Amino acid sequence: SHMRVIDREGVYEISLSPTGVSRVCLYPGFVDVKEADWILEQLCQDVPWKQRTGIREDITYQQPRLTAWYGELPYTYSRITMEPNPHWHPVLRTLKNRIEENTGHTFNSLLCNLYRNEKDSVDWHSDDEPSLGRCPIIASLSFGATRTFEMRKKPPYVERVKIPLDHGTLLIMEGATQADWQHRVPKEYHSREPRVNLTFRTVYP
Amino acid sequence: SHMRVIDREGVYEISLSPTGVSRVCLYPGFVDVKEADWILEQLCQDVPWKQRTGIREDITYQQPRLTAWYGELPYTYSRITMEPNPHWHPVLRTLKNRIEENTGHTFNSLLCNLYRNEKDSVDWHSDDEPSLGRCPIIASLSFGATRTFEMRKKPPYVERVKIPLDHGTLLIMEGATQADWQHRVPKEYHSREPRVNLTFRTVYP
Ligand SMILES: O=C(O)CCC(=O)C(=O)O
Ligand SMILES: O=C(O)CCC(=O)C(=O)O
Ligand SMILES: [Fe+3]
Ligand SMILES: [Fe+3]
Ligand SMILES: [Fe+3]
Ligand SMILES: [Fe+3]
Ligand SMILES: [Fe+3]
Ligand SMILES: [Fe+3]
Repeated sequence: SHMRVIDREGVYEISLSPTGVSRVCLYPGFVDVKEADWILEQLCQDVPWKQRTGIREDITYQQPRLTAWYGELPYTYSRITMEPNPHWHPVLRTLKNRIEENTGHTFNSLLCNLYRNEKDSVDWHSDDEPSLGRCPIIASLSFGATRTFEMRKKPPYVERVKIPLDHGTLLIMEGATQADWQHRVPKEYHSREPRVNLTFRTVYP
Repeated sequence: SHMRVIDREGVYEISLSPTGVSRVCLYPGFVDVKEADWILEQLCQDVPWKQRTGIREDITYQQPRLTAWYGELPYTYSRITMEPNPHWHPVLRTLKNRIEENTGHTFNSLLCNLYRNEKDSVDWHSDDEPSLGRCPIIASLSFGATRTFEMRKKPPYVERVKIPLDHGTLLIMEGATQADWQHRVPKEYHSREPRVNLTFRTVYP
């Protein structure tokens, strides 16, 4: 099979070309369940979730998910639409610090994603906004219902990877992953409770 | 013993506090011996080595080692003294690309170090120049004679680490290593042939 499903702790080199190594690292249980329960409640209630207008392939649409931003915002993104808050919620500051102290990598930008139910999603894309630089390090922490993080390798051989992201799981993407792969979170065809995802990035001048 | 000697391939978390995880990764034989022989000759001959004036604890001195720079230069360093070349030597461009494609991390600055014999050295320091940011990723590739990379943990328990860096070995430092540790290359008391070290960094605005 040209497809792999990964739900185990580990470091995975999913491809070595054409750009270089694409690496994803999975840490299930990074936040234990009872603390993850409490974090989910606080973020659900306190983050200023909005359904925002997006563009993809130069055309404007309402995203099928709620979002909010903290810290730095990727430079080609609209400040007026995305409303990034320079004041981090204390739970989000704690989680930022925990991820940084444990992974050794720093971040200055946070996109909060809320998938309200199975009809919410994000379509195929790469995190290749240019103010992220070449080969960015991106950390993803999930709470709430499990949803699937799908990956597909771009054309010029396992060429598809699926990662269920369950409650308290940390995912890191680094290396050539954004140059050589796309990812999405598909809609589901059975009921899903809400999911909150936190995606931490570094935005540069 | 409060001291560890490391010469084996691996990922090492040498401390977890006070700042976060300090991680060093060692890859002996990153360049195979015959290619490493040829690279050593070309760099020895072609890099414009100079004995440059340094400062440490606000006082000026001639460094007991030869150096040259390529690409970006850490912002508090003098351009006139360090003479960074924006045009990379083709061997150095190849090695930069190889390190990036294999590690997944990018670099924009290179300090070349030549330890002429056992009397050359670099004293205790951290790579904590502020334009490197918090918790920089630094890659080190060595050629020629083996010399020892010593590390000592800063005071507020293995608190000392020694890493022999032999011909073709790649060393990566990341995480809290520069905040929480210092490192040096000591003089030796037996003959040493020359050693070339390449230290790749990312300098930010
Ligand atoms: O919800 C997720 O896990 C993925 C979100 C994502 O790819 C993004 O925000 O860029
Ligand atoms: O020669 C070495 O391996 C170490 C050099 C070093 O620490 C530096 O250039 O900052
Ligand atoms: Fe597991
Ligand atoms: Fe790749
Ligand atoms: Fe994404
Ligand atoms: Fe080994
Ligand atoms: Fe540490
Ligand atoms: Fe150093």
